[PDB]
Amino acid sequence: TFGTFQDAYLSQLRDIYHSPEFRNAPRGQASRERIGAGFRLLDPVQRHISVPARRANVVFNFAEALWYLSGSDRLDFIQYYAPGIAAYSADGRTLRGTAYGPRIFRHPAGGVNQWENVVKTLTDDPDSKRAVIQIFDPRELAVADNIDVACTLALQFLIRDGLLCGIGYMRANDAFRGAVSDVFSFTFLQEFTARYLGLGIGTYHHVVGSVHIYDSDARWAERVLDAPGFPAMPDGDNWPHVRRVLEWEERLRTNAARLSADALDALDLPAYWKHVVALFEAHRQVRHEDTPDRALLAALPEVYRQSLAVKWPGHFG
Amino acid sequence: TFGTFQDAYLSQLRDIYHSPEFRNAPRGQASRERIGAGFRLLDPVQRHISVPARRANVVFNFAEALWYLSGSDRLDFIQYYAPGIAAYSADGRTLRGTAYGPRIFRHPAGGVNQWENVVKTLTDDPDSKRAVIQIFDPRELAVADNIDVACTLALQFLIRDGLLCGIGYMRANDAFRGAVSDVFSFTFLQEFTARYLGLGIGTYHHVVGSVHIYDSDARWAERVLDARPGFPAMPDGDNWPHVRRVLEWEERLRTNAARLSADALDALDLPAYWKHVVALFEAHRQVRHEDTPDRALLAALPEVYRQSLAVKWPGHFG
Ligand SMILES: Nc1ccn([C@H]2C[C@H](O)[C@@H](COP(=O)(O)O)O2)c(=O)n1
Ligand SMILES: Nc1ccn([C@H]2C[C@H](O)[C@@H](COP(=O)(O)O)O2)c(=O)n1
Repeated sequence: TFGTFQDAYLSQLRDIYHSPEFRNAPRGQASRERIGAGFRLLDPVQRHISVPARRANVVFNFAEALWYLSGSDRLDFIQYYAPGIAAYSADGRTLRGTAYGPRIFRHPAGGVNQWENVVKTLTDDPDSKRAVIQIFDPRELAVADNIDVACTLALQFLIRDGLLCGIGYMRANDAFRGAVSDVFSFTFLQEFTARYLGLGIGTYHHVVGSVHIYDSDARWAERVLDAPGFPAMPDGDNWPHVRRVLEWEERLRTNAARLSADALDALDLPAYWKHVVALFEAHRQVRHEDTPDRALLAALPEVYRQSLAVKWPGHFG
Repeated sequence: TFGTFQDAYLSQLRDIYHSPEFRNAPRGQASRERIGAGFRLLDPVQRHISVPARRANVVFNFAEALWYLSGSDRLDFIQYYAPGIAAYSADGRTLRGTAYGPRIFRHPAGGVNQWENVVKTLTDDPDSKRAVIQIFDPRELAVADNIDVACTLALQFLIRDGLLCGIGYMRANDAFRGAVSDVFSFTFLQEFTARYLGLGIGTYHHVVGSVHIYDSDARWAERVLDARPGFPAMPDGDNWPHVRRVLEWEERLRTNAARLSADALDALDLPAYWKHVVALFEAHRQVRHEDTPDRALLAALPEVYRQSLAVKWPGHFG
């Protein structure tokens, strides 16, 4: 049990690095590995890694979480924030097991919007043990040479003593890279759903079949091992805000618009979501080679400024 | 970490009974509960509960595991061994979330035989992290007033250092009743799959979202807490031919379309391990169809099974 994700993350990284249960090479990928490993977080809103050597990218973090909320499988959205993700796209335009959005809101087993059913299940029966969003699908194993099979099995939500608890079940998790964004996204969905339900935040449990560090990540992982609060999302239904943020996300990503510090403050959005749009504008400055905006940076929560300053030190450091 | 399931079971039962995190009533069923709980078994073949006060039913245990291997959703098969299971059948003929058989071998998502795909996945890539049997289905929460929603999410198998390890992921588990037969069946499937693959047995990991004791079981649960012969190993190799023959006898004995004396059972053309399983079904047929109990049958069984039968049906085998 850990207070914040960062303590859990580093503890697990050290466990696998120094006392791996196995060294093997699934699909030819040499790894250190522990089996059946997990942790409990007391404060899931504190979901970020702030160790500078890790260079956690808070823009990618929100982009991935919002890509899920959009229900999209499209590669162009997410590859803008992480170009290497295209290696898991077989068709050059969509992702499969990596795209949790359609698994959540239109799962290929029946076209089901599972988030809606979870919300209704917990409204009719607050004590329910059934409020599960399934991610994995039985047909992913049916064809050989699938380059992108979902590694998350399911996400569960439970209301306990007025608080929404979350549990993520995964068959496998890259403990150095994937875990950072997976825990971010799952606790983001937990918090988003809690706000929608009008509840506080309970614990988050992460449970993983194979948790591993790729040998190709060892040097960076060693660097990380040798080495301010995350803001709370506003109460209530955040779907209207998410829709407006996604409109700005696409306009900024394609460089079809840009937002000054004053334009960002004038957005018709809660402050929390204004900061997310500001992160997309900062990212647009990087990607499309526009002037880094000192005023934008100064108005962000300190957690976000630090992430930006360490990730792109030439722009925001 | 525990050596055998019985140690894990009693430890967990004590945890939930004396130190529950929550007390609540999902779907109106008052319960003691802990969230996010599990254990590891170093020797999953030792999968049985022998505490006499528990009255663990080894006939049901094998029946449920073999019901799964048969791929069946039929209620008549399984309610014969556990009459109360009929409470979860909406149509009086089939089970839904309780019937893991069809989930394993012809899952509602595409009719996929996932056991074959897992075996093929692990044959092409022994180190695979993808060898998962999905149980739960997204449409189950869309059924209004669904009385039988799968509580197992998935089962995973991994070949690690020549041993087949298994992991059961559940969203919820009844720690008094369901855990006994779920861990039995899952470790049974693990061993069965390990024999087929020519591997030894590794650890079994059980991970559960809501682990709970229903208030209506509290009295029985403390009797168990207030209170060995070893479980036999399944034979090496592909056990599907034996399973097919055992399922033929299971159906004839359950419908009283056949019966076998102790000497007839000993002479069956089956490995000893499976002959004992057929003998358990013949003994159960003697109970449920009111035939003469065969004490000679009882004497030839492994002691673990003898104890189970003697405690469960003392008038017949006690
Ligand atoms: N959201 C994601 C997507 C992928 N992975 C990592 C863990 C998997 O082990 C690996 C995919 O390889 P495989 O399918 O062989 O497990 O990617 C992860 O940790 N989180
Ligand atoms: N193979 C099974 C089937 C059912 N259950 C128990 C756990 C569930 O919590 C409960 C079903 O109720 P619910 O759907 O509300 O969780 O039955 C179990 O432990 N193992």
